[PDB]
Amino acid sequence: GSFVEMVDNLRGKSGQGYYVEMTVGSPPQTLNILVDTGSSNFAVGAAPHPFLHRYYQRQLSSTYRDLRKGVYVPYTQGKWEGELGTDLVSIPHGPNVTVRANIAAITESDKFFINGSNWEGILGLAYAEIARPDDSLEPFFDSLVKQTHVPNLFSLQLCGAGFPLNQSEVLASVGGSMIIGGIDHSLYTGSLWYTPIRREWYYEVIIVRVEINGQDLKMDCKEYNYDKSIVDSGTTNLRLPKKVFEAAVKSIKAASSTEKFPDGFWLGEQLVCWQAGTTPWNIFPVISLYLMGEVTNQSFRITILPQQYLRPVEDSQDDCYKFAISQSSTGTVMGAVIMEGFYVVFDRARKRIGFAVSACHVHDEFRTAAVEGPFVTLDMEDCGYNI
Ligand SMILES: CNc1nc(N2C[C@H]3C(=O)N(C)C(=N)N[C@@]3(c3ccc(C#N)s3)C2)nc(C)c1F
Repeated sequence: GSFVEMVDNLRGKSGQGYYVEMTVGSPPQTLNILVDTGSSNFAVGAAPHPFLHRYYQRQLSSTYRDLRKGVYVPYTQGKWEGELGTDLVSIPHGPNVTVRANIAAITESDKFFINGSNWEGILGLAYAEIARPDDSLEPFFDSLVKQTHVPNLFSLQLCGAGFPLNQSEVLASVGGSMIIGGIDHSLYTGSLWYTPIRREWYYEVIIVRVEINGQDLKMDCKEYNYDKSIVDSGTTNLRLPKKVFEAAVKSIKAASSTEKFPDGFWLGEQLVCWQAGTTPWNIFPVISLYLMGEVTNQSFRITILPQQYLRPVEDSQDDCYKFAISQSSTGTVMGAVIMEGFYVVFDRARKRIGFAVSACHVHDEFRTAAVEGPFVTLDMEDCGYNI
């Protein structure tokens, strides 16, 4: 329905992450926390770091409980290490509940904290299977549902501004909404379409067709989900498996061939700039991903514009962007590129993910993002990868 207390509770941007205010401990210690649907731990800075102006002080919380266990989390781009404990946690612009949750108190880290991101921890919203050290460490959302009457669902509206936000503007701007326990109808237009959650670890889905300006990429659909396809608010880009990225970039270059861009642009390294207001959106194609539907032999599609996959960056008065589609060796990742176009419903109770056109997506007067269906699609289970 309507969850006015939670609408507009996020801040941030796709390159640095979207975060929500949380409190930990007694008396409450306020921290800004990255919303990550690609991990399952609640972890906060708990020791001084050059990029943190605040951190969780366990000795100041009367409700802190030490679990006497360490946790080491190396990942591809960085790492964090900490000490496990539990404490009382609340979300000020959230459900009006306080829960006892696991917290990893980060004591050491490498390339985890981002200079100027304004966040001090991470809220992993995925399932216990991928929690560290193991699946016995109950994730935050599981605790919240177990201890309260909050429904087992959350929804995210990540709002890209469509232009660069400076240090002061990004602190003052609304970055979106995280609706805990419900769906807010003001955040989307048109209908919500649902895709099954294939398996409960990451938010895994199955892509059954890909089009660039309506032209079928025509790959075996297993390639689109090799080795998985996930929905991840903690990734900036739309990331595609190597072979799919090579085919997609060839098609996007062919569609936009009236302008030549350097190799560095297509590699997501180099910015491209145009005179203020003259970005040639129309030369870039729309991209459609068809997802397995809830009904047998039915699919639906989500369509994004270049206003989603060209990420605004500061250079001058030019309008500059980086290409936000990149290669992956770990499957498709529908990152903040995809998510900024849509309101996304993580319906854990019904094992499904819903998509609807976001009320805050960036577009122009000629094209809009879309969520449409149904389409007849056969042998969709064959699109999922095994082993
Ligand atoms: C691999 N298993 C685990 N992986 C992770 N992460 C993988 C990181 C990543 O690479 N992406 C993309 C992501 N979605 N989440 C992470 C972020 C770190 C900083 C971010 C920012 N800004 S996002 C955390 N955490 C735990 C606790 C695991 F167990």
